[PDB]
Amino acid sequence: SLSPVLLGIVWTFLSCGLLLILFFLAFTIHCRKNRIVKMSSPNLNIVTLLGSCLTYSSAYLFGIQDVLSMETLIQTRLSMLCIGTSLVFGPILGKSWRLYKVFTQRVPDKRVIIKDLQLLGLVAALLMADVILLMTWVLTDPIQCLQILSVSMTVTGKDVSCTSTSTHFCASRYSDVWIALIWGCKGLLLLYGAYLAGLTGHVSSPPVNQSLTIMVGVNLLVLAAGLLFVVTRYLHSWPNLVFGLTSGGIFVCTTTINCFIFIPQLKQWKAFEEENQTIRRMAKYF
Amino acid sequence: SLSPVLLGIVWTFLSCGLLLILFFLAFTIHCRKNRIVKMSSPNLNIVTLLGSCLTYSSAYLFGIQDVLVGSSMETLIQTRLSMLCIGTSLVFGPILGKSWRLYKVFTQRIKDLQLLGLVAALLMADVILLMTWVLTDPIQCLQILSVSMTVTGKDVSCTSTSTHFCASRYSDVWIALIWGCKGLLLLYGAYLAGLTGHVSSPPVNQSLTIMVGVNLLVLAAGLLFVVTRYLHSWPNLVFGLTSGGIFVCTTTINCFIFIPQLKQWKAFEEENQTIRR
Amino acid sequence: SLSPVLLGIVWTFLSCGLLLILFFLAFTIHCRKNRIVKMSSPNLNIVTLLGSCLTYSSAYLFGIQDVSMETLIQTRLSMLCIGTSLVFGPILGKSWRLYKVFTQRIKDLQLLGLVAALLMADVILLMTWVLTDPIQCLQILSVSMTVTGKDVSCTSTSTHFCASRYSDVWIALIWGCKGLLLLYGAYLAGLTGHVSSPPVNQSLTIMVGVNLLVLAAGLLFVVTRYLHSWPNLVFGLTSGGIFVCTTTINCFIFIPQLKQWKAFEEENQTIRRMAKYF
Amino acid sequence: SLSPVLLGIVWTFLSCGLLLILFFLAFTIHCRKNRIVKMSSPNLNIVTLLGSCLTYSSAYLFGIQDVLVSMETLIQTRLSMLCIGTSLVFGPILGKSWRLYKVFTQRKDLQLLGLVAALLMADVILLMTWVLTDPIQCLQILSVSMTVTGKDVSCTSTSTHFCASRYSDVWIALIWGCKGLLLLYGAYLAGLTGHVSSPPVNQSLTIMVGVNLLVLAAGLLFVVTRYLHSWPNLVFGLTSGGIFVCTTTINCFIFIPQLKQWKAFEEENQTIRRMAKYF
Ligand SMILES: CCCCCC/C=C/CCCCCCCC(=O)OC[C@H](COP(=O)([O-])OCC[N+](C)(C)C)OC(=O)CCCCCCCCCCCCCCCCC
Ligand SMILES: CCCCCC/C=C/CCCCCCCC(=O)OC[C@H](COP(=O)([O-])OCC[N+](C)(C)C)OC(=O)CCCCCCCCCCCCCCCCC
Ligand SMILES: CCCCCC/C=C/CCCCCCCC(=O)OC[C@H](COP(=O)([O-])OCC[N+](C)(C)C)OC(=O)CCCCCCCCCCCCCCCCC
Ligand SMILES: CCCCCC/C=C/CCCCCCCC(=O)OC[C@H](COP(=O)([O-])OCC[N+](C)(C)C)OC(=O)CCCCCCCCCCCCCCCCC
Repeated sequence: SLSPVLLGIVWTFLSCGLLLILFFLAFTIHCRKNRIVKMSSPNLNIVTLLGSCLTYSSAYLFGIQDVLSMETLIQTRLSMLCIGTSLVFGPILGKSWRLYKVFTQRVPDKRVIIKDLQLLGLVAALLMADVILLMTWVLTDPIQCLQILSVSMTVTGKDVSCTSTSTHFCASRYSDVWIALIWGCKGLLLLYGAYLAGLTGHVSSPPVNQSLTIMVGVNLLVLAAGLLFVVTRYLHSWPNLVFGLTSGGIFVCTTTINCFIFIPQLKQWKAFEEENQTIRRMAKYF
Repeated sequence: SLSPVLLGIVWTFLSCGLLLILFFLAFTIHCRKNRIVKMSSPNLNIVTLLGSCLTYSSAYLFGIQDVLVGSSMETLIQTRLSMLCIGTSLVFGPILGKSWRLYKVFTQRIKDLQLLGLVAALLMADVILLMTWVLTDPIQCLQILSVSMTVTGKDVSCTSTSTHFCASRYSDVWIALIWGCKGLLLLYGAYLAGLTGHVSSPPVNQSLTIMVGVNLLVLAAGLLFVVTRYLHSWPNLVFGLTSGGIFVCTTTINCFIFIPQLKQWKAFEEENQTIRR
Repeated sequence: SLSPVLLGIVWTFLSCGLLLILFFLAFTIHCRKNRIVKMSSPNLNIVTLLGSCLTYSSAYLFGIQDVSMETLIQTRLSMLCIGTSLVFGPILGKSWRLYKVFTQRIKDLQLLGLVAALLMADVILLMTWVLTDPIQCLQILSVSMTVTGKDVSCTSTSTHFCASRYSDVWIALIWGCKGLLLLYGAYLAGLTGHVSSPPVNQSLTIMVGVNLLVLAAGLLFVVTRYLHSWPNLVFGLTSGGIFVCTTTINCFIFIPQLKQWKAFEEENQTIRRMAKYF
Repeated sequence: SLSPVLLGIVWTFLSCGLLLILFFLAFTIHCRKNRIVKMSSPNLNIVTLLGSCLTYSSAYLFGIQDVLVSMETLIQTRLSMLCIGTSLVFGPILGKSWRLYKVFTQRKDLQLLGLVAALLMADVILLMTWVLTDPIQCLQILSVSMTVTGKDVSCTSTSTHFCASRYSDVWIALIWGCKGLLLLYGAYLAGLTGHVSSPPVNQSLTIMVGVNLLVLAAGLLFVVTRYLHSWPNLVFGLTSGGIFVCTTTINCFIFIPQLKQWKAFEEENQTIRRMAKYF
């Protein structure tokens, strides 16, 4: 079905990205008490990294074809993408909202319980929205792999033509409804994320400020989703191209998001440790 | 197939919206030199007014069936969709330009010419996409009658459907292109609205207008995409929903732009009258 | 020459102020690790409370009259200068750190080093004041014949005062350096204006403190210079000005922390009550 | 009395500064409708320049000595001119900063003129109270003082003639105090508008430089006037130099960016005009 060379290349790239995510997770857990890591949100960074792992896993699953049960495979690979995107992007919006609310306090500080509940609601409520949409899609209009043989007798204003096509595709009866819903909810939450990124545009440094990561992420996500919807819909007779493009889009988006989140943490951690070592040796020498 | 009552109600609502648009245009052209109107960029508002009237015109065009005088339904669909696209571009360009100017003035301080040039570039992108859509494949209407046997691996069903629709061969690709470029524009507009957050008063600060407009645009566009895709056997429902969405979005955006200007103008003039006496 | 009643009232007020300062010190030492206290730089608040203690001690020292007197006056004036520098340094450091983290991002050691340089400026000025010319007390008796060009008047005055030969130069120096510091502090308070909550944003406290500081310094300079034949008035006004300024600044620093802490632990207690109920 | 060379040099420098103020006034009035000038506050800049003129005029008066043998009113008017000139220089800048802060924090020249009118009325009532209650008197006193320490005794013979007020330090502390409170609020305003716009519109740097230079100059000149009355040339030169430096620095910081951004605008206009002529 799919060429072994493309499968090997995609598997290698996905495994390398997964190893990078594991290294970031190890850095976050081990250096959790460090000032550079602590001034970030390591507990939210964990959720982002689990979402990244889910996205890479779904990218792996996209390569299985003509093996399985196929309806459940498509349903679970797509649900994994949706939940992974929610888990990747919710924490970043929560961090931006926290940074915005910290630096715009007033006399009516409200209550810390309400602030914590709103922070939890900018993540868990989004995840629950995706969960209920996926449950409604699965229970109401599940993906069905059906084969149609059909003869079509179309006619234009003056020309008559006849076609006879047989195809084997897996999709829902009302697939565009669920597409418009999930695309729509993600787009509204990402518009609010862009608003939050703008509101906190120059409020702190890239390790704490998350405006650039949000903007790059939303733009890349819109581009990748727009491309992949179209190529999956129309270039269904190009299995290698569709698989490679889907894996590449998922890989690029996840890797760019995580690199933008974590590379500055590593840079400032190295700088802080170098400063500490310099002062330690200067004190020891004297 | 369109009920006269729905047509009458929709026409009256769109006419009232157009009269509101013309009132705002007269207000912003007559009272150009006033401080309240002048500080809100009266020249850039003309483009928004023209885009709004173009969108209302497209909403009118959505309500006629068959042919005008022996004409082509293809041309009607193409022209109303392109009118809607150009109108939304012209509505949302000036607001983003005003927000960008406010941001740049706030941060290490832009004439109207540069903003109009950026809006013109946006319009050129939309025009290029519309032109390549029209030339690469038109929206030709086809009569599709066919018989298909469905084999799910457990049951066999035969159906005979005679369907007529006006669409492109690859219509989802053009949908993806137009929606995607508009969505990138809206993402940058939301970023700009956040950047100019609580930077001035609402007459000068066009930040709530952007956030209301982008959300209304996304919601209406998704709803109407789905409804047109699937509920094509409900011409009255499709027409009413499309006209209602266009009217609601355009009127909300224009009111959010112009009600602060009008009330601040009234307050300023009343204060001047009190001072003079 | 000072009434016992005024002495007792002033000492009771200063002792209550010291008790309040010690209560704030206990609160900020015990509740070091709390979020509300930790986000308000508990290490830089110790320096402010120490400076407040020095200022209250100098206010106490202002009330003893007879017994050398030069060492007493120099001691209390230098204590006041050191205490006010220690009070106002940490607030400026906190505002500077808030500005730096807000504007494209500072350890406590760097801020304490800046405060140490600020203190060293005052130490240098006080040392050169004490060594160049001390505050020796002289009994001056003289006969003066005034000729204004239209009338002739004669007066004989026997006056005693403790001052330096060039006292206004040292005044203008100390006042000038403190005023430059206060102007930069007001600039910092403006920069970090409506940037965070009161316990973190030390902006109203800076403005109130500098305004009260200028007012009290001007009033007490004039009163000491001219109303020297009113010992009770001078003592009461000096002690009251010191007490009012110090107490106002420290209350503005610490009362927001106390109420936010009370709200925080009230919320925690409600959470624990809900957990126990289920 | 005073050396002719120092008098000539000080008069030359003050005249050059006054001509610079006149040039700035001509530029402000002539190009009052220009966009760069209009987005500034030319009506308030006129008040600043008039205050600068008063401050430059008082420096000339500080050089008149041993001529009006009349000397009390000369000192009173030269000092009142300084106080009013400082008020008129610094009030408009604070008003511009406050207007900029209020425009960009929302939920007009007449109002700012009223505010600076109140600011000047404060100085007017202080100066009137000083003149009416405790005016300057030029008095000559001869006296002998028997200074005795704890163990040492000495006698001195002093005969001096100085023009000063009886409670001079009271009025000093008052005027210094009110000015210092206004300068503290001005520094607060400069902080509030720290990075709100460009230097032509933003006035934070000019405010901070002005308040620092003003405090430093006033502190120096108080001490040298008090303790170096036997150095007439030194005190005259230092007072004139401080006044000149403060006024010139403040006015340059206000107006040089306007000239820069006006010349750049005119150059752009000329370039586009030439391009239009080409096509
Ligand atoms: C941070 C990293 C994560 C981001 C990765 C972005 C990559 C997305 C690629 C997956 C999307 C293309 C696949 C479409 C569905 C498909 O395979 O067809 C089966 C079918 C549709 O098939 P079909 O319609 O494409 O082909 C049949 C054509 N026919 C003519 C018959 C209709 O899927 C569905 O029925 C819809 C299920 C929706 C579930 C959610 C999809 C996954 C969500 C992941 C993106 C969400 C986040 C981004 C949103 C956008 C930004 C606001
Ligand atoms: C501020 C006011 C502006 C907001 C108004 C929002 C209202 C939109 C309603 C019109 C859109 C639905 C109609 C879709 C096309 C149609 O009718 O079918 C003909 C066809 C599609 O037909 P079809 O697919 O819908 O039905 C046939 C089904 N079949 C199975 C055969 C495929 O149109 C096209 O081919 C695509 C043309 C693209 C041109 C652009 C459309 C106008 C753009 C206006 C919105 C852009 C701005 C907002 C975007 C959202 C934010 C990112
Ligand atoms: C936060 C709490 C701190 C604020 C408390 C404010 C209270 C200040 C009261 C003390 C100042 C008045 C006493 C003056 C000296 C005196 O007593 O006479 C002895 C003498 C002067 O005597 P005399 O000149 O006043 O009387 C003699 C008159 N005769 C005619 C002879 C000249 O002292 C000196 O010689 C100068 C000593 C300078 C040392 C520094 C003084 C203490 C500084 C404390 C304030 C600094 C911070 C604020 C600065 C202002 C804002 C920028
Ligand atoms: C922006 C441009 C303006 C800035 C120019 C700054 C320069 C100031 C120099 C003038 C001040 C020194 C002269 C003092 C008075 C004098 O000459 O002696 C006669 C006398 C004092 O004499 P004497 O005490 O110096 O000498 C006699 C000594 N004896 C022992 C006898 C007392 O003046 C007075 O009586 C007081 C009158 C007060 C009127 C106001 C003075 C002018 C105000 C100008 C500055 C205001 C703005 C800055 C304020 C500070 C910042 C917050």
